[PDB]
Amino acid sequence: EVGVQKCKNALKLPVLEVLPGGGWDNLRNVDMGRVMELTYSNCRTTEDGQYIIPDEIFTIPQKQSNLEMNSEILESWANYQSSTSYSINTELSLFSKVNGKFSTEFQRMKTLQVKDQAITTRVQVRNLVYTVKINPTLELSSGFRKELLDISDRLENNQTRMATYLAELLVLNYGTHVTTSVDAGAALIQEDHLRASFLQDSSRSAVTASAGLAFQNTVNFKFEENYTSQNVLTKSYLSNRTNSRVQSIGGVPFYPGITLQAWQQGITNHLVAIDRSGLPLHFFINPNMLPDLPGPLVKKVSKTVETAVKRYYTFNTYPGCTDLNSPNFNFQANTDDGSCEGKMTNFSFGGVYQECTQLSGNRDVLLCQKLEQKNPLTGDFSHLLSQIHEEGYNHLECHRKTVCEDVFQVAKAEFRAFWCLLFGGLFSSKSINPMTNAQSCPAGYFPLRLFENLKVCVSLGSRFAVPFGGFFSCTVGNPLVSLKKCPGGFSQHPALISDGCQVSYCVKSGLFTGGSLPPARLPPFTRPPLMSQAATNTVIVTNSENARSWIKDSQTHQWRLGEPIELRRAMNVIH
Amino acid sequence: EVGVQKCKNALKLPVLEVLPGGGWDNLRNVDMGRVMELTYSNCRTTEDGQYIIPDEIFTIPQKQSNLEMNSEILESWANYQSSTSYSINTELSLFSKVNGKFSTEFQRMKTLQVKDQAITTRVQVRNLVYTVKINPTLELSSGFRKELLDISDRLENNQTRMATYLAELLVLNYGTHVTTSVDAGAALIQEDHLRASFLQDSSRSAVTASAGLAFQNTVNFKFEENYTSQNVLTKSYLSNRTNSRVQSIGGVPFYPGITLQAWQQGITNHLVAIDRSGLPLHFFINPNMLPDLPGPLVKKVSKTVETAVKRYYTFNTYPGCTDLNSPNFNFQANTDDGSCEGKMTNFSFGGVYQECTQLSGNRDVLLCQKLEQKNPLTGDFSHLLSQIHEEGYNHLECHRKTVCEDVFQVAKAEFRAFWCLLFGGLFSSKSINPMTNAQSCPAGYFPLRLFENLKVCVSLGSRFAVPFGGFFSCTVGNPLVSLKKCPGGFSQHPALISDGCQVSYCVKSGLFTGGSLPPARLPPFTRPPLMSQAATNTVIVTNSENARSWIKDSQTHQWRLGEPIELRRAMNVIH
Amino acid sequence: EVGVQKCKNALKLPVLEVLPGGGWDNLRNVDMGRVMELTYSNCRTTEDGQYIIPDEIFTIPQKQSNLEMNSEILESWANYQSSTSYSINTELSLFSKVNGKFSTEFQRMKTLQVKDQAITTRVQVRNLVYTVKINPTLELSSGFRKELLDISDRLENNQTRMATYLAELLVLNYGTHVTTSVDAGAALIQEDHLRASFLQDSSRSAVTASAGLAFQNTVNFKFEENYTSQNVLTKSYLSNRTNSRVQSIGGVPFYPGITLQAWQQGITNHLVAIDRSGLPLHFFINPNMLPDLPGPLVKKVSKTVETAVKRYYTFNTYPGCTDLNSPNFNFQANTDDGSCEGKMTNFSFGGVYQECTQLSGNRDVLLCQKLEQKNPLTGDFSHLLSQIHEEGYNHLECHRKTVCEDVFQVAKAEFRAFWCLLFGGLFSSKSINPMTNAQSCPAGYFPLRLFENLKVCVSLGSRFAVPFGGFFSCTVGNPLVSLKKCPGGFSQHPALISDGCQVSYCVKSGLFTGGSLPPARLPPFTRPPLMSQAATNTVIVTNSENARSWIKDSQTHQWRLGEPIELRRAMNVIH
Ligand SMILES: *[C@@H]1O[C@H](CO)[C@@H](O[C@@H]2O[C@H](CO)[C@@H](O)[C@H](O)[C@H]2NC(C)=O)[C@H](O)[C@H]1NC(C)=O
Ligand SMILES: *[C@@H]1O[C@H](CO)[C@@H](O[C@@H]2O[C@H](CO)[C@@H](O)[C@H](O)[C@H]2NC(C)=O)[C@H](O)[C@H]1NC(C)=O
Ligand SMILES: *[C@@H]1O[C@H](CO)[C@@H](O[C@@H]2O[C@H](CO)[C@@H](O)[C@H](O)[C@H]2NC(C)=O)[C@H](O)[C@H]1NC(C)=O
Ligand SMILES: *[C@@H]1O[C@H](CO)[C@@H](O)[C@H](O)[C@H]1NC(C)=O
Ligand SMILES: *[C@@H]1O[C@H](CO)[C@@H](O)[C@H](O)[C@H]1NC(C)=O
Ligand SMILES: *[C@@H]1O[C@H](CO)[C@@H](O)[C@H](O)[C@H]1NC(C)=O
Repeated sequence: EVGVQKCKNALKLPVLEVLPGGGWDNLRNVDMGRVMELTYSNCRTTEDGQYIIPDEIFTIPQKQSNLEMNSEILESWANYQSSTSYSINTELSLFSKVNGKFSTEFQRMKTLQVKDQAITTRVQVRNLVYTVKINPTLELSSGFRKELLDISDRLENNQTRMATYLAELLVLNYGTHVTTSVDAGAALIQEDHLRASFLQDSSRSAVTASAGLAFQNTVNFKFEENYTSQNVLTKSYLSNRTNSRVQSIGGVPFYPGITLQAWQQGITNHLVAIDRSGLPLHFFINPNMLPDLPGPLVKKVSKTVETAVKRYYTFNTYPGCTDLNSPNFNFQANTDDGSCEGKMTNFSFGGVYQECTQLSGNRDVLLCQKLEQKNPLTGDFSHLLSQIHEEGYNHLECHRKTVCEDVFQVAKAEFRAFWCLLFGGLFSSKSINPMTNAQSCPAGYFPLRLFENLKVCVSLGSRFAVPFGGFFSCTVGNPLVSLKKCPGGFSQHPALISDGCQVSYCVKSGLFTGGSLPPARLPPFTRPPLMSQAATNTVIVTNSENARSWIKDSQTHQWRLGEPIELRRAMNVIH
Repeated sequence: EVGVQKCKNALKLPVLEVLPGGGWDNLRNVDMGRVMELTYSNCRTTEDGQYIIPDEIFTIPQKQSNLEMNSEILESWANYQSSTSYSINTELSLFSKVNGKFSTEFQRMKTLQVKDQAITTRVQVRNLVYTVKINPTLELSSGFRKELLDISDRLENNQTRMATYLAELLVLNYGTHVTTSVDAGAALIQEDHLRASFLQDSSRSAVTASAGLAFQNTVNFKFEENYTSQNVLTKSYLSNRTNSRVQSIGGVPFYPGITLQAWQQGITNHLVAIDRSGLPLHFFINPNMLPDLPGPLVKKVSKTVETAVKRYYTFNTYPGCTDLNSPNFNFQANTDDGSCEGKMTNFSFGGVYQECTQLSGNRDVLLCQKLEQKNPLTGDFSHLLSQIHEEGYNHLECHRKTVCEDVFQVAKAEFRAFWCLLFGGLFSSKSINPMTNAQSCPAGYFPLRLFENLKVCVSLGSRFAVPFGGFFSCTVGNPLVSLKKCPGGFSQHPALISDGCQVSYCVKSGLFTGGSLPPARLPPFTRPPLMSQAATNTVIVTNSENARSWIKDSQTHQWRLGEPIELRRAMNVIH
Repeated sequence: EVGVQKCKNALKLPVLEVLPGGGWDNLRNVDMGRVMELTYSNCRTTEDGQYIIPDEIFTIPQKQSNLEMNSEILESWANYQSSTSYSINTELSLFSKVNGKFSTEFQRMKTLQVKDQAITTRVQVRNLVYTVKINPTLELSSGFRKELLDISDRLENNQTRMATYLAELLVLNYGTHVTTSVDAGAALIQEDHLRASFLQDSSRSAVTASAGLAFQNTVNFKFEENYTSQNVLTKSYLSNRTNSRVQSIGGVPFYPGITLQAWQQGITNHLVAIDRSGLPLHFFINPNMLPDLPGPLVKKVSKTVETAVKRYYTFNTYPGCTDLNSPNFNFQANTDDGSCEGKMTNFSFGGVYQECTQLSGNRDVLLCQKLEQKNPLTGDFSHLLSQIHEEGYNHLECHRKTVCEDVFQVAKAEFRAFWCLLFGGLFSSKSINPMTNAQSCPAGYFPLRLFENLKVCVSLGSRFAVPFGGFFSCTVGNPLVSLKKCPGGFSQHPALISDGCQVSYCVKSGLFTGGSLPPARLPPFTRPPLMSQAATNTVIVTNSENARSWIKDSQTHQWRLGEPIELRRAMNVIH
């Protein structure tokens, strides 16, 4: 009797199930949580009277049905076209070559093209019924507004490591984009994979017309073979096809033999999104959407969320060779590198060493064990990055009467990795060693620990040997090519992202390259901080350019614009 | 019981779903938000008693059904005819060659004509049921009126950078035009693509009559082949066709085998817009639509919105070669240039350099790093534009008792780009480098940063080398052709629109040209300003020519016409 | 009238049976108990109005139907793809090669590939109807919250052995993961096993197209043979197939002859989970989910549960040879080792001996019997690990009047195992001796007890002799290869996990290898402790870095933030 069911009891007609305002992960092409609030307290319908819609949603009747007679030809996976989220992937961004490269649809097409040198053809029927958009005047959802205020509280109390962590949880829960418009409808798609040698034989206009005719035979005729696309060209066509599937998106489920008439009757009340557009997530963090906060404080929240989205694109970028016919083809690479024609020069190094340094003298945990490692061939330790490894421990003291008390300290320790035998190559915790596919070293190799969770397999051992190309990081390059990329003929691979620092290495294995595609490193990219910083309660927020000031009322009820008498009355206890 | 549902419960008949008064993007041909207010508080219907309409909408019964026997022939994509928004694209404007050039329908026709040298034919059935118009006496919507008052407030407080930003958000949300009349109906269209060599063979009257006959075979007969357009001419016709599709726009969804009788029965209650006319968005910003504002103040708001629409057309204009048979054909060019017959002269330059200058001496951010770059071949830095790069930072001081306070400053910095090796060529953030299609430099090339987010790949490296043609901007041309265009044989490409300043460059690659079509740079074209200006509260608005004056009542309730006693009583505290 | 049935009586429509928020065992791929709370006190439905859902669950309408024409080919069991829990097995973890390796589906595929050198093909129809996710703002279930507070109470009272035991009961009841999203739908799968020699014969595209055609003959046609996939290729295909099954997952039960039309009608109200994603179990133990506990205390609970999950993966990891064509293939090994090419060197040892040491002088139990064993060939006892064997006993004293009293002591005893004849080899309690498959020694062999429940069969006896490779443990390696792995040509086998210490041994039998697959060692891996430690009641919890403190109110009602007056008032009785 309140909200959705009040409309449904009064009107007796369904609710439109394709709605914008939700979050969107633009790498995986999945829907990620509700950013905007959608309330039903006006009983609004679409103007044809078919669907209940939210009060702040307007629809545009398209009623458009497209029917193709020819299949398209998609030449390569690098220029990927989604067919269900095409508008939001190809937006103007500095990340356009990574969008949609971790979706289930893309992983299947990249596998099938590389595995048996195939090109993909697509023919489809497409029904666009409504375009569904948000109004510009629109409020945030309560769950999304609450998680933005928590990032604001951690930035006031100078808890930057905690605020960066909560921003990466926001990207995990709400994605990178917010959909502002969705195309509601249904589609029926056939996707074939043909040998690339069959293409280059005048050719293309006769192939694609037969693929579109075979598609209409598959839908209209039953599984008993009564087709009409059987001629001389099809006997070669059926033998060069390496894979074939039919998918329905919306409507009734497809089976071979449903007519195109009957599939188009079941589209009603089964609409899904077949296209969508949107804006980045930090666009909707501005003083208009968050009115009960100071001005420059929400631009600091929006800058934190924007940095978290940009890390999510950078940690999932794989530069490398992309040209399939060339040697040193990198199958895990989603971005080209220019290293297709690469001359390889072998060069070795002695070993890799570490040292450990404790800022706090600890008699409890003894962090120096299993953190420092010396060279096997030099004997002692003889820079990549510079970071601090903290750990919390517990004291527990009593006094007999028995009551007790426990204090929690933070044991700090600091390590330094360095480079300047037999390989290998390496494996971290979260990765495996593709020399063994086993998170272990081969026979005759002992692991060298170079980080907190990374092992390097180093020693008859020449049967497993792979070359080497250097290390680099997000701040330090390598001189082997102060530049980030590998030398030519080498492929780069991530190894133990630590505190938001991507450190990589270069090899010439060929077995680190092949295998399954990497499944999309998700935030958070840092362990939760140990809360090593005290809450510094800010009371006055101001900026010098506007001479505007914000003072919140005790005890932390609401922010409020200031008055120059109330400023210096509060600046006396502040300064 | 209030508004729409009060009419529907009383009358028991649907609402007309094709309504004017909404916003319209004339580049992409999409509907963009509601500009006019449409209320239903009279229960008005169309005069045939079929549809509920708004109170300020009048309809004209057309009841017109057009049935073509011959296909048209559309000769080229430059003279594009939309078939669903033809009247509003071809209006009298200074932008007529860019209208509709980013719509989904145009992108498909330009691709299919260029890819296999095709000409497009179109045959259609078209039902115009109503012409639906707005009355001249009409009010603005509440959401659109609210966003115009926010532009008025930023212009009163001398916040010009914020008012320009809010005007570009108005174009993003509400488009460039407002539809004043829409043609409600349904259409059934077949679009073929034939080889251009098949056209020039007496010919045209026999081709188009067979295409119109094949269209009526496709609709009337089932997918089982029982057609009557099978003769000697069709066997050549079926072999020169490169693509074919059938689309329905409104009505029931099309399938091959629905009769033309049956398709025309399902048009009722499924009407869509098949044509529309309209006026520019700034036409509706005038003292009659906004009565509760001063006179010259709304002409300042209308001039701001008009400038924002004109930037949206200018940033999406691509001059270049258009003649398909000529060399140096620019596939990304939507506007002709006159550089079809172009003689190429090679000429090099040494390098490109920058200097940085801080207006504020900052001991916190140190903007000089990663902003200045020197020449690799000269050693030191030895003009395109002149703009200021600002950045906000945060101080945080405490006093132990612990309360705190944080001030936000604006760190200003100013850079200068300059021109007067091996290429290349370049890539910005939001663009990629089409030498690699990868947002990266080729092998042997290191990036030269020339802007805040732009890289220029400059060094065996002659295998990737492309020529060079110069730089120019919206204020500074180049002498290589003080003129804006490229020299002959070169194509221009945008690179890092910065603060509303289009700066471009010229190349002779051939790989920067090809690829997918650019997807329509959308507003805002500037980052949000850092609010570096104080609110100057204007109280009296007047003009010298009329001697009329407007004084708003404290505290900022409403504007009001003035009296000469109340002027000098308020001019005493003003001057 | 309260909860679930209140919704069902009002709405008269079923409840969605595929819900996230439950626990998940990622080794066995089974559902393990309810972690999150799901309440129905809003009568929420899916937006198509088909299913009642919980109030903190949102669904995404997918309505997606995939229909494959070609079977896949899965090359080996090491790269296992689950087809029903594929997303949660292949997550980014340091355990990725053990996930799903104890599920019923994997045990069948690994058996059928090894037994008759087979490769597996899979073809499937797959209907994804909804994606069902949890909101980020979500509370824990009452049963799961109660078992986390019990781990908190044992850590306050310094009862670490009891808290480690209750953490392993949490993994047994609630699994290792929590599902955050489930794909609701139905699938119809055919899985064949073909001879691997039939694969390598152009070949793969004709095999998989016939397997997909035979699948559609099996579903559509009745058991009376009327198939259409009968040609020259199938007569070889039917003879190289070693096993074949059809499974339905969701929907109506499959029988040969149900049409694909009829199977897709019965999917409604019979949805199951066909994919799922999730996060580790210790991710949901944080101060936001448990608000009524101190800060650093729940990070100690989360570290205890994380250690228990990591033991569950480590005790079920079997390194060894994996290459099927090589000798010394280890059938029980689920993780590769690099010991495929291994040269075997025979070397013997004299014997194994033990000594016992009692820390408490006991005149009641006499633990020295059946705990110490000497060498048969040396005569006396002449280190693996160092652990204490405790035992509780009972006194019972009376005084005639007759009332009584019984005290429970803890008899401590400590044993030491050592190494430095004829085999063998050994058997523990929970294992058997695969030389006899009988938990007994062969003829001519007497058992040598090396642990509390382990026997070693050591002596005409050369007919049962197997070689030897050494012992090692989780802290002590062996020098025969201070390294953990076996020497080459040897396989490792677990033997009597004792107090969380995996101690293993190496053999070259070939009969310890073969047999059935090991059925997934489940927690707890330790007997319950004898409660040998007094409750040390902590009252004040604090940490030095934040200077925050928590004081619970007498008598142990609730925790509460502290005040500096109440600290030293409570630190007086504490110190
Ligand atoms: C893959 O396609 C090629 C064509 O590019 C096929 O080769 C032709 O097959 C037809 C079939 O009878 C022959 O008549 C031609 O002589 C073949 N050669 C050429 C150059 O056209 C090839 O057969 C296809 N692959 C398979 C496995 O059939
Ligand atoms: C494309 O169109 C041309 C005509 O412009 C076709 O060429 C003719 O095809 C017919 C078909 O039998 C022949 O009888 C003529 O002799 C051809 N030449 C001329 C000059 O008319 C051409 O065949 C078409 N393309 C394809 C692939 O069929
Ligand atoms: C297993 O597969 C092999 C093919 O790899 C079969 O061998 C062929 O069988 C056909 C059947 O008539 C013969 O015509 C061929 O001459 C055989 N050899 C080759 C090299 O193709 C084998 O028969 C299959 N196993 C069984 C038991 O039938
Ligand atoms: C804020 O945190 C930073 C973190 O390093 C620290 O350096 C700084 O001193 C802190 N400032 C205050 C006022 O607490
Ligand atoms: C806590 O338990 C450990 C277990 O060995 C013991 O060593 C320690 O003395 C105990 N501390 C207190 C305060 O009871
Ligand atoms: C308990 O029973 C045992 C049984 O043999 C006996 O030896 C012992 O004396 C009894 N103790 C008491 C206190 O009754």
